[PDB]
Amino acid sequence: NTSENRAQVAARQHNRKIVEQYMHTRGEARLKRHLLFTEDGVGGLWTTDSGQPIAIRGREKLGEHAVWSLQCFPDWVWTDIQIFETQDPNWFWVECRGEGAIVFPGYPRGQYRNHFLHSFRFENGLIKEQREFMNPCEQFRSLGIEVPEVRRDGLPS
Amino acid sequence: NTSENRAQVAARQHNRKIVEQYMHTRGEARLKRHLLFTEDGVGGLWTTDSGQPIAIRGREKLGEHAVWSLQCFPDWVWTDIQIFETQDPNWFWVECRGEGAIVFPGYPRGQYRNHFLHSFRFENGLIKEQREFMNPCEQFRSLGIEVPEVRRDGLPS
Ligand SMILES: O=C([O-])c1cc(Br)ccc1N[C@H]1CCCNC1
Ligand SMILES: O=C([O-])c1cc(Br)ccc1N[C@H]1CCCNC1
Repeated sequence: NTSENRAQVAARQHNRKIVEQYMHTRGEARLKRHLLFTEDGVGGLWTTDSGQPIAIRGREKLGEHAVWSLQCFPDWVWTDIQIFETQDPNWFWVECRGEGAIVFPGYPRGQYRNHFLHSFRFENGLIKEQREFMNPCEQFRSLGIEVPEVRRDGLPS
Repeated sequence: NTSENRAQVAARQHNRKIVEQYMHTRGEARLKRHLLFTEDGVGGLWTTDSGQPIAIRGREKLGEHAVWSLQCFPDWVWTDIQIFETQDPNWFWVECRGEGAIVFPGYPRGQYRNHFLHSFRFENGLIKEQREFMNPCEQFRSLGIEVPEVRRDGLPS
């Protein structure tokens, strides 16, 4: 019990509340979730078919992106949310699932389910970087895209 | 200053050392990494093309599975390792990179590289469950396997 360890605990506790708020943001509130980020904050999808992240850079770019997300995922809900604090008061991981309609132009409407890991890094009590990690193959299934198969001959039984 | 907290600090420090040893295990030493697990411990890959985990259940099977892994990935190394402690002294996350030759039956020999998240849960100081999460698209690439391209029409820049 020193004031340095109290600052850290207080930081972790405020940061965790923002992670919880993030993960419970649904419907039209998603249009304001960008306000949880620093001005230069980054969010987006780190696991894509291309092998490069799609990074959305800036609090304002993030609010613009939320209009596209709400259109394409109109009823998205995160479930089975488990929040992991780390040794770093400004860095959290979340393991969860999610489910909802997927409405991408040039594909049929589908139902998308996946398992997700999210990384949340903070600066001054606001999110500086959010990254989502998932298995893009499940998104291919939701879009009617054929999923390649890797054969693992010899893989012990 | 309670011994229930010295109880956990001790568990966490010991477990962290087991995560470090796991993540630095290379070459022939991989044939013995299964000895870091509880008798009933589980390892494997949670992000597959099939959408289901390939879980390797038990110390003995993990030992048998390493023979396959060492053949298919003869020079595998994990790099850029970041270990994350959590509020649970028996739960850790690792973010890292990995690369090496990939040598599968029926595919041209390749070079596989990916970004990985590992989950490690402990029991009595041995690994009770290890799970790897990666982007399966990067492994398709390494095998010469075509990766479909998701189109995100209307996605802002
Ligand atoms: O899933 C995507 O293709 C996607 C890509 C970027 Br770029 C941002 C948000 C995306 N989707 C929402 C809803 C589903 C769960 N992940 C967040
Ligand atoms: O990568 C796989 O296809 C794979 C599948 C299972 Br089942 C166990 C180990 C596997 N590979 C090692 C080496 C490469 C990185 N990941 C762990």
